[PDB]
Amino acid sequence: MVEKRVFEMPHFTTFGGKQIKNVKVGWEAYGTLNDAKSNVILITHYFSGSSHAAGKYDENDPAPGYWDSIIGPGKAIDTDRFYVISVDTLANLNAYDPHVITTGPTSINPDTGKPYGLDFPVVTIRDFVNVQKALLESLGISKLYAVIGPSMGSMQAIDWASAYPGWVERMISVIGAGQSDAWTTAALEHWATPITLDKNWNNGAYSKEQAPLNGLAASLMLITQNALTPSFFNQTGNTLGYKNVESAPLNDIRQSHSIVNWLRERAKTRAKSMDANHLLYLVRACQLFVAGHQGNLEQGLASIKAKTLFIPAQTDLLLMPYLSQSAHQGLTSMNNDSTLVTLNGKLGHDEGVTNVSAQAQAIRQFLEN
Amino acid sequence: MVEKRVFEMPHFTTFGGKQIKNVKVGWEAYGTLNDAKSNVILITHYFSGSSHAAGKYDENDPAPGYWDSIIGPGKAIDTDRFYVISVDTLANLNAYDPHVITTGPTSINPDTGKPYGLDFPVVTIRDFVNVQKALLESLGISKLYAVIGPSMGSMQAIDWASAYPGWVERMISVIGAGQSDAWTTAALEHWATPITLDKNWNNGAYSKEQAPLNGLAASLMLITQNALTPSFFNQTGNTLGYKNVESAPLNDIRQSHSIVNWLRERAKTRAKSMDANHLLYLVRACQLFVAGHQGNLEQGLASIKAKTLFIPAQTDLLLMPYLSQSAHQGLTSMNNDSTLVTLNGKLGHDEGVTNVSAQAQAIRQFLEND
Repeated sequence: MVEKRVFEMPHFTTFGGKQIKNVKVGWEAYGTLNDAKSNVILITHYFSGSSHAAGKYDENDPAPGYWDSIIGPGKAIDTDRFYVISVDTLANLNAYDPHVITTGPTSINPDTGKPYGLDFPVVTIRDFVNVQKALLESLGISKLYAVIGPSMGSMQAIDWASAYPGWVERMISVIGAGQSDAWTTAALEHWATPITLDKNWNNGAYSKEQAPLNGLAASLMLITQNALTPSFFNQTGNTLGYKNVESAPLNDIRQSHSIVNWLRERAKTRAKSMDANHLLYLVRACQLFVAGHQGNLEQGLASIKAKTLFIPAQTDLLLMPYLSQSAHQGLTSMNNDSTLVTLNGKLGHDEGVTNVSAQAQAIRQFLEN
Repeated sequence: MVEKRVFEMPHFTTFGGKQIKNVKVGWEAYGTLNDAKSNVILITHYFSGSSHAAGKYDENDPAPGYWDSIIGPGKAIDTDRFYVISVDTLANLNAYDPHVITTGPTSINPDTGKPYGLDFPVVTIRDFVNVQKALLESLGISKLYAVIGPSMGSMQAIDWASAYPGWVERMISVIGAGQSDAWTTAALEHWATPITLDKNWNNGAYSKEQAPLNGLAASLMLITQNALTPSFFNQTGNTLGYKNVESAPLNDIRQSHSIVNWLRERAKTRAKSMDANHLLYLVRACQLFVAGHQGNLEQGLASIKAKTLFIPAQTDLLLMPYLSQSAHQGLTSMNNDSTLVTLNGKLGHDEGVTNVSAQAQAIRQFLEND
């Protein structure tokens, strides 16, 4: 059973040059730290994720952590050999989940007694990395056997390897990217605009009881679809009995197709404990991302000393495979020890979260020695 | 030049079983109708398009019609031989454009003296087809040498071939589809939601100078990107000097990246003469679309007699090539004379609107086969 832990810092300076007071983030760990503290693997989480990479907090949890299939005794990320640790990001999307601890727009400003809202400082991938670094230092750790993560987690992983080259021995990027290129930065903006259009957003100053729930659900509808595939939607439609000439949307401009109703309800269910401002801040962190946060991707790649493994999903429509190919080729041309293998299932981006065990052997082989 | 024309129907029955009075749509044509009226090619337009497929209304128009590269004397669709005609759809997105004539939510209901708004009946691809059919009948035309269109225009073209099989000798579908599958219907819904979130939308009842402008702009940002590619956005970013760690969005949550400022400005420029409700109605027409408007695609393909040509774009992220492959394979399995060729350019969906001449010869030889 996993114990959720909390890490606190009285003062923190962001990459943008601003102060955050009384940082608190959640974390958890699996396995045993060895005497040299040389067996640490840091898992960095995806956009809508948390530190809960494996295991259960309680027996009656319906599901274990999202990467339970590859984290455990004898698994590809072997907790019999490694101390596997993971940390909630700042501005964590799941701001109202009782198992998540974060700091961000929903945090109470002492000088006002209300949430910071959009008074909270802009956060970056680097800020998540630096909070993780401070936690590791508080545990006496000064090196990582590996850093591993999917999607926004792959961004944290490769930034670790570039920003702190002597800290990171191995870097695994899953359904990932070396930067948010202009395409990706524009693509993520569409996740933000529905929240900004919701009449309850009030420029970020909303109360929890009058939240922009419709805009947040609209954002999650787009996120949910972007991270999947036509095959998934069409098979879902088959189960629903979807067809084009459905009587309700033909007769009423305000009624929707079966597949749209399904997606709206799925998004509303996903969004139950999420916060809209936190979504906006995570969008902005991703838009500012390049490995190493120097002038361009080439500079960031040139700093990486870790050997690297990239695992794009062939059918990913969100962080498309070319982003992984770009980083892998850049590293290969710099004589970095870099490998790329592919997830080939039909869940698109979500292959890297729900079906990462399809490349468990590539991960296991990469972590051997 | 080109003269914009208007077609009026006093009474019109929709596919959904409702009445529209005083239907007016714009149209135009190029070339000469022969004595047998046997040389008619109908062009059906894409989601944000109009009847203006070729030529200029005024010499000082900054650009000709969107398919001018393939419609004209000696071009792939040869107006020395064919009479090439095109019709504005109902609920045309470009509701305030000085040349477009349409009927939709912005129109004045003669019964109330006031705009329909969301009182306008739901429209379908079939309704666009039936307005075109009525215009053609008013001109004494009773058969189409071909019907040709990109994207939403491909939907009109293949519905023509399915619903009125004897009317259609040839059907060209560009960057197209035989149905809006579950994926596509969900994808199009995201074009609608920003409008309905904007408080100014007022459940459809907004006035022209109090429109949901920022919701419409957000919709057009998503439409613009969905129809392009990473290559296009990244090349655009390079021209803008896009950088990852731009100082403005790092320092201020309310500032944006260069590429976002560019997209927002592009969207607002596109939307200047558009209407938000019309966008909602066109989304719904596309979501209701299957060729023939029967219960599935196979039933619609079964009635097609016309020979068919499909021209997907390899890099299309909006109507992906598998939609064209699905319709084409369904037709060849029924022993329809069907051909598929592919646009290979890097502009995605927009290949079919702005670069269709890359497959000009395939179109020409499909049409010129005596």
